[PDB]
Amino acid sequence: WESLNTTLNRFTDNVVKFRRDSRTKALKCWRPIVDGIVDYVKRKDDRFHALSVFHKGSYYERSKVGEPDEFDLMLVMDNLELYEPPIGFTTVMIDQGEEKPWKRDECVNRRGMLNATRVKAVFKRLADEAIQDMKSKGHWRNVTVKSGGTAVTLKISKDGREYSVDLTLGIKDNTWPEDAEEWKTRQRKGWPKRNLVHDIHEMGCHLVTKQPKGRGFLWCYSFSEAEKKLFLNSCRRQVLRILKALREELELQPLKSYHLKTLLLYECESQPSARQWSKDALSERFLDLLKRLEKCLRSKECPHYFIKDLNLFEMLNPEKCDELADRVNKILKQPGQVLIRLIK
Repeated sequence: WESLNTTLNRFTDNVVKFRRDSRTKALKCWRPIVDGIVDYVKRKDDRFHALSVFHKGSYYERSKVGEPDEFDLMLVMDNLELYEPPIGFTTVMIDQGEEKPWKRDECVNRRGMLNATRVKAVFKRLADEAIQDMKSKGHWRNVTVKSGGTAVTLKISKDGREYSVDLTLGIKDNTWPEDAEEWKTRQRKGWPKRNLVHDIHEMGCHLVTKQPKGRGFLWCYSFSEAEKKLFLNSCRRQVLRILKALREELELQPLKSYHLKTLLLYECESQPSARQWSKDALSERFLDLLKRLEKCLRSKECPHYFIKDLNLFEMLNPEKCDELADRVNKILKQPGQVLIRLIK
């Protein structure tokens, strides 16, 4: 007999460690490629002269065994920083002084409204041009842009591994969106600290070239910077990594990493104290998160953490959600045995 805490720590030390090592090995491959694409595009096109990589706290998702690992990266147009659409989305009017380069390929309209779809298509052509420049120079033989789709996706192969790197374009917006204003006023019990809530609200968000799942002028709210600040002794990050590895090991698609992060943030508001996230509390927080996940799957309701009226499960197949909920209950019933099966 060993405690569930001990088994969870063995899972961290073996399975989560392998996940981390796999992420690191991939990053060493694709980071110079993305840096090279950004460098070429900002040198070659005046619309992208201020493009930069935004370093996110969480950006790695493994797929089913046999499928490429996935990375989601945001590239920010720093010069465009800002000082009826569906929930989660907005239009973007850019500063008139920044308009003129975007008249090329009609990326901006007569009102200053920047078209996310056209911006993305232009960037995709330029990213392809950057890759072809390296191939002409004798490099990057196993790098391509994925044809079609609504996304700019790099396919990279190295030493047997396959990687799929999504590149989204972003604009910093110093205004906290109305869709998320309830996040500021939400009744809490000490977590996050009120001053941290205030600071995040004042910092704002990013607007990114993602389209709604349920028009080309729409941009998507991204709270990546706020999320990083909230996770910046404590087993909060450890139990999130355990859940992410479990999602992948047990192939719980269409559940996503971001769903698990969302549930952890809500659990941190419900359990605000440091003692509730001590080392000794690991197993009970793990179980609490699985119970929250099962409840969200059975109701097909997973509210976004900042925009509570956006349901992250709205487009999932409800029968598949029921099947996933049944699997989660099996983990809850025999978690030590599940973990032991995966540790081997």
